[PDB]
Amino acid sequence: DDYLQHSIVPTMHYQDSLPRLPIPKLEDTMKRYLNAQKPLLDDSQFRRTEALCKNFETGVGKELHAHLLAQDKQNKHTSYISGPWFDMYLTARDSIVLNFNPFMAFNPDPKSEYNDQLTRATNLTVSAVRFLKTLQAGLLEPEVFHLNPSKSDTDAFKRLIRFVPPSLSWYGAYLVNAYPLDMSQYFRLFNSTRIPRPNRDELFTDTKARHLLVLRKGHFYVFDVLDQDGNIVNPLEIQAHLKYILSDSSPVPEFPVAYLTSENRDVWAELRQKLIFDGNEETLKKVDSAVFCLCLDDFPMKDLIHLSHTMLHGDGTNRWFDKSFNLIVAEDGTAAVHFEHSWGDGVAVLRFFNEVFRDSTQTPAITPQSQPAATNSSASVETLSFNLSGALKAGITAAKEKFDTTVKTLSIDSIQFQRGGKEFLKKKQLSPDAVAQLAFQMAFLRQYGQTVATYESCSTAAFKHGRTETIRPASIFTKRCSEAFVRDPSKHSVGELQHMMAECSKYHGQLTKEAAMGQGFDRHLYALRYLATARGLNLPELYLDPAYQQMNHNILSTSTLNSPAVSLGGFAPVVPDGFGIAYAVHDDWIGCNVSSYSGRNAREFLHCVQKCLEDIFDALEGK
Ligand SMILES: CCCCCCCCCCCCCCNC(=O)N[C@H](CC(=O)[O-])C[N+](C)(C)C
Repeated sequence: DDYLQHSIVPTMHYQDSLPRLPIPKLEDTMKRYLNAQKPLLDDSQFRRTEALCKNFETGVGKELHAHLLAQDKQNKHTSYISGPWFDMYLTARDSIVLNFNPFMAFNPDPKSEYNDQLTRATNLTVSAVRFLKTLQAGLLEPEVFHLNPSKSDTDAFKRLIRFVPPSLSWYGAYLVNAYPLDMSQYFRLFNSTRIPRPNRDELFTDTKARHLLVLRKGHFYVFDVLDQDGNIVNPLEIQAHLKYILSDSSPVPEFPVAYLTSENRDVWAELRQKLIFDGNEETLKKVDSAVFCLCLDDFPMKDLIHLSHTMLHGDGTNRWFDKSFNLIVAEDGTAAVHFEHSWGDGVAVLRFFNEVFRDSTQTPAITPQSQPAATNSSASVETLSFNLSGALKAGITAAKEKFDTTVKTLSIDSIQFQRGGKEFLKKKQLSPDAVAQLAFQMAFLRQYGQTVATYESCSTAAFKHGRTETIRPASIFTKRCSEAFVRDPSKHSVGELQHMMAECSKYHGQLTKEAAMGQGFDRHLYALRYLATARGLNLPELYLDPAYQQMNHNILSTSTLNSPAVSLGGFAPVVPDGFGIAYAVHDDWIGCNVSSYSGRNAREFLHCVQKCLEDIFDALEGK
């Protein structure tokens, strides 16, 4: 068949009974806000801020809340944050490249021969299309967070929950300590893209389109991956259609149209609507509706940094960044997924990324031998064609240039801490995640001598339309403990260090649990900002306060994911003077992939994270 999973529970079965993302009560949010400020502000700054939190709490804030609560009661079908969060993304007129689009890189196939470009591109293309198919058939297994997997992730429970109506189904998984997740982002995984428009950019989806977009050397191609019936095209045809694209020797155009998608969003809004007026709507549509986009780079990876630059921005000529995502397969068969962020938060992407890796490696659709089907590529494979006015050649060349400027400012490097990872730390009764967040803080203070506003991403996906809440790793405990380890490593005794690390580990876990539960502060205060501005009042004075802006100016921005399908991943820093830390804590090692601009140094900040981790373990080993 053409499904890569065969679930008896329909994929969307729990969507109707997901609980609502709770709104915290306001007193808490302010406490939580001020707790987060405590390690960063000095004395008088803290005083100032607190005065404001009092004003806001019983003044304007109290009234915004009254209203955010009543509006939420009137909109039970959704979460109170979704709309204002989609807008966070869509209204940002900055480039999406670096500022929003991240990557994650696949591991190779274990079987050497299968890492050939033609083979691999074909199989990945085919699994992806298999996945779409199975999603559509409702035969993908619902996303669930299991506390007791050997209890609830069993045919036995599935065989049973399946008869429970969607309007009550979430309670059956609840009573077994299992947590179904929101899965609405998934309808935008395929045949979908971001359209630049003035003010709010807009998300486009077309469900009928049966075709793959492929970018080689700047040239646009399309061909069919799904036939008249809705069945996957013959692997060996697809293989042939790709082989024949891999042949074409026309070099890189004087105007690769793929630069317009890295521009400022108003510049590109307008240029896009000029391409329209100059007669390209129809060809834009062909680009806009493609299930996804397959980028076939024609160079090999020299190393990890190279791979990272390549997967994160590339050269500019060879990625439609507006697309829901991009499947990149290079010459040594290194592959990845680079994705636009407005439509989704990448639990979905990890799910897709995971199914696709499994299926393509354990169930290749073709083999490094397979003889390509006899067929007429030139008639099946369309080569796209644009009408490029003077003004549009002008804007393509301006996009090339603004692109290449920025890309020279970025510098990424990595570490592979091999003295142990998750095992050892869980033995010492410590949250492995916090130990890592601890290495960061400590590494920074060891190198720049400050304590800066830190962002950790956490999922609120167990609620309806749930997205992310923010963990605030930089706490009073993390400050004290970091001072201890760095200024006066000798004024404190061994067990005395061990105690502080437990303080951190502890407080951290209280945040991680509250975050996931809707119970942090950032989304709340933001949802309150949005509603002022939206009813047309002035900004309230809490958000004007310098300290508020400083809190939301994340010098360290961090994110992690565990999968045996991922080799590494990455994202730009989120501010001009900041860090992009992608990290993963494995059984026996800790990996980081760190990005920075000109005002900061990565390689060096990684030498500190190494040492910070060495001292961490030694302290834990009673040295
Ligand atoms: C060699 C060492 C191995 C490194 C492995 C790193 C593991 C992969 C982690 C990279 C994940 C990148 C995509 C996930 N995106 C994501 O979390 N976006 C965040 C979304 C949000 O917080 O709302 C934004 N941000 C990155 C700024 C925190």
